[PDB]
Amino acid sequence: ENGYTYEDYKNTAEWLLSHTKHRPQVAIICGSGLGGLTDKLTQAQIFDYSEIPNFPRSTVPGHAGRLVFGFLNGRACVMMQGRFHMYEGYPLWKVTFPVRVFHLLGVDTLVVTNAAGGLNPKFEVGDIMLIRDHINLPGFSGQNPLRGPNDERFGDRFPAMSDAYDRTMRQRALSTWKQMGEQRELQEGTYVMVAGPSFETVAECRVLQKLGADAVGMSTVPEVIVARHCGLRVFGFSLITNKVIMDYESLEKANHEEVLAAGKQAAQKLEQFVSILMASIPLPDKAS
Amino acid sequence: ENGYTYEDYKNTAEWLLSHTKHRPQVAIICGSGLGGLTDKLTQAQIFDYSEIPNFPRSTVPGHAGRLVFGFLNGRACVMMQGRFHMYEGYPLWKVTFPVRVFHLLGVDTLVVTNAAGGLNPKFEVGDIMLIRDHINLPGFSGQNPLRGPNDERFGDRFPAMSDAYDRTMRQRALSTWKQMGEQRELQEGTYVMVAGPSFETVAECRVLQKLGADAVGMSTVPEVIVARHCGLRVFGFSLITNKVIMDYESLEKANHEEVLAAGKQAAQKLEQFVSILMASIPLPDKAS
Amino acid sequence: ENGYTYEDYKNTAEWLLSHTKHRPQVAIICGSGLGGLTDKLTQAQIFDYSEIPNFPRSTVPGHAGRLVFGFLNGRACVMMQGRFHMYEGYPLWKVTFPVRVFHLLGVDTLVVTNAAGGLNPKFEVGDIMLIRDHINLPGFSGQNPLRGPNDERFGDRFPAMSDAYDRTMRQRALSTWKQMGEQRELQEGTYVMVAGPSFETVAECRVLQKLGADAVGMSTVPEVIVARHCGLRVFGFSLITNKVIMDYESLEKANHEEVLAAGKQAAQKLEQFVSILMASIPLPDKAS
Ligand SMILES: O=c1[nH]c(S)nc2ccccc12
Ligand SMILES: O=c1[nH]c(S)nc2ccccc12
Ligand SMILES: O=c1[nH]c(S)nc2ccccc12
Repeated sequence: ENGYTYEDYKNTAEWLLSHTKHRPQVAIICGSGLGGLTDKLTQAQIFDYSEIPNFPRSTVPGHAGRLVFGFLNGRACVMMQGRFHMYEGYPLWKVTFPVRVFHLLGVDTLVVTNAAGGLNPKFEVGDIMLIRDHINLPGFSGQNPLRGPNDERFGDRFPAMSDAYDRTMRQRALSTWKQMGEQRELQEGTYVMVAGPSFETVAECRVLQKLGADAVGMSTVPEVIVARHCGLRVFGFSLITNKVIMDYESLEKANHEEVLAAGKQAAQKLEQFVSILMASIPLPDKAS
Repeated sequence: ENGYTYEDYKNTAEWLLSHTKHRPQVAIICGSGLGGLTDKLTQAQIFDYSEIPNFPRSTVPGHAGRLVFGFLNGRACVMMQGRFHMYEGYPLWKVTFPVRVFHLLGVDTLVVTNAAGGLNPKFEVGDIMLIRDHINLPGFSGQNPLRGPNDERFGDRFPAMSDAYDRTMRQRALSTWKQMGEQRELQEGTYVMVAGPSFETVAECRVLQKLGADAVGMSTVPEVIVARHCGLRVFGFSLITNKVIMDYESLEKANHEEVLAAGKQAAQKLEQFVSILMASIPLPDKAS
Repeated sequence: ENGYTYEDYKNTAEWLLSHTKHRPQVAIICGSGLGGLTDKLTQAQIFDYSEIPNFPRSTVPGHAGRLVFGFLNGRACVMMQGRFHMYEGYPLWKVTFPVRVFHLLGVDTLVVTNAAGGLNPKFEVGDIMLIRDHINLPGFSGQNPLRGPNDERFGDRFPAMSDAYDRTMRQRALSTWKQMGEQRELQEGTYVMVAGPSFETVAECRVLQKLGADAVGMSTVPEVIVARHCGLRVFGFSLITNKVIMDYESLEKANHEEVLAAGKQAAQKLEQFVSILMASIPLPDKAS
């Protein structure tokens, strides 16, 4: 919703339609250190958010800040390099905003990736984690990317989220992760979106655990509301870039932008995984 | 508080005093599918929120959006058909706003009803649930209908809420529910206000349970702050319109606007119950 | 962040530098009933927030609302009598605002005190509680005193908070509390910041307990983000002004502004403790 009207969104989609060859079927929104995946694109047309009629511009490089329309491995993708976070200041209905254009672009599946701090002890930096559910810690509070009036043009007043994350694709994903036989396990997990940008304290971590969450992070669960709200099929992963300290002790263990190949090998691990998974995305037309 | 001054509230009360025969003693605010209760009114004078000097207008029918002043079964009621939710966009101090007029109207008791998703497993669609306590999930965050400066004219800076929901009336209520010997049990329960409008995911439901809540819903706990803050006697019920899925499995069970007589029989069940309860509301004057 | 630019902060620091003899090393921000500690100051220069270029002014006495620059027991202090709360209406980046001036003033340690409702049953009104960690219940939601863009001039985009509260000083503190051999124990504890001003209901209290918190209160955990974000050394205490009712029963037990010497003896207890602790604050220069 707010700040944007439906025309804004059309205008934005329209400009993008009438400015690119591409009709993307799949949107991907990359988390930090996963932008690299925009390389896998072919016949990339890049846009600076900038140029796009309503798109939030980022907050300064920025140049981690682009929309690249692509072919990833089958599918007509549009990818977002440099997602918006509420910790940066927009509100949700600027985070969730590409998502609503993506739809209008005719996108029907959204994949989201992100980096999260693993809370689940069975979890190791480098791990990918396939999002099964989420906890919307800002949602509970007001902060849900649908707050204000509802545009029946996009969705229902009270979309369900019990099924945000596709059984089918989590199925397919989990298959695939084995089909290529791997490294460690493809984890699966509730991701807690915590806003807002200090990292947690121990007591806080402890809470997110007892609350039940496996990966804590800070994007997703707004793209996902606006996505499921729209009807997109959603799935995604968190790269565990950190084992979240659960526990009292000294100068210790964190974070994402400071591991060797446990940033950039894991990043590519997820990136290829994602690229492969394109193959499981149901082609659109009904299409068998 | 915000956006409204005390004069606004007087002006609104004043206009309503000087525009209606009625001096209501009791305000009732109905939840979805309980507006029907405004039928039980007699010598109904209806107002569109619309006409009333400051009242938030709703967000579009709207025509589920009225203030009907009534006699319910003893008492001089003013009832609200179409409560405001923060998921729609106002802030609390527009939800909580009728409540502060109601006081100024000389109302001294507020009854609130709503539809909530039952979290407590011992709970069944159709169930009424008498609110014993609440958890103010947006309150913890900022979002409390008293945030900003306090008008000692209405209440204290730091009202207590441990006693939001009258022992007396929960007593009386619970009596009465037996006095007419019933169907199922009159349940009792913490209602968690969760903002913000997608329904929860499973993980989320799980959290509200371990958090201790029985009914999850999305109004009340702002009317109740502003009410107790004002001194009104508050009590209320949730119609369980849903057994909240606690648990992983397929295309399943939800929601309120889609049960047969487990919408409209339960609605009337609560509505009569409410009408009867008028009888337990202490008449005002000290009055024995 | 928001609403303020970096110049504002300099201007404010600059005006205060160029308007006072003092260069404070330590900032102290007092909680209710601990303002008295500004008496221990010597060569007090008082400022009304008022006079200070950007400082939020309070919301009305107000006259519990001053910045007194002092010498407490060694150290060059600047103290804040009448902290801002978000329940009053500013946003965090007006609570957290003195803190950022304090830095710019060259302050490098911040001590925060407050009154909290004890949740931990092993806890008794009068108790001081040394803050070991916090739970940032509004932080999880959006409400973190760093939300919006980050000024690398003050800190990192993603400051850690696992170490908000100094091991060293909690060490020193805990030493000292024994060194003067005492009354009861110096407690230690997670403080939950809950926003937002009604007191909790029982169900709510129950939640903050299972969430793990010992003292619930309503300031600190924003000064602390902006402080650690800045690099200040932070530590502090909560005066337990209340044993938070955990439990269902009648007209019972609360609150802070209504105990005899379990307001004002405890206040002085904490105040001296604080004054003594000045002695443990590492002098600044590297300084051995
Ligand atoms: O290690 C982390 N803790 C938290 S709260 N959020 C994160 C987001 C991305 C990477 C790591 C983290
Ligand atoms: O079934 C429900 N889940 C949630 S979160 N809120 C509700 C509000 C009204 C009716 C049902 C529900
Ligand atoms: O007794 C209290 N409960 C809560 S929620 N907050 C407080 C803050 C200061 C003093 C007491 C309290």
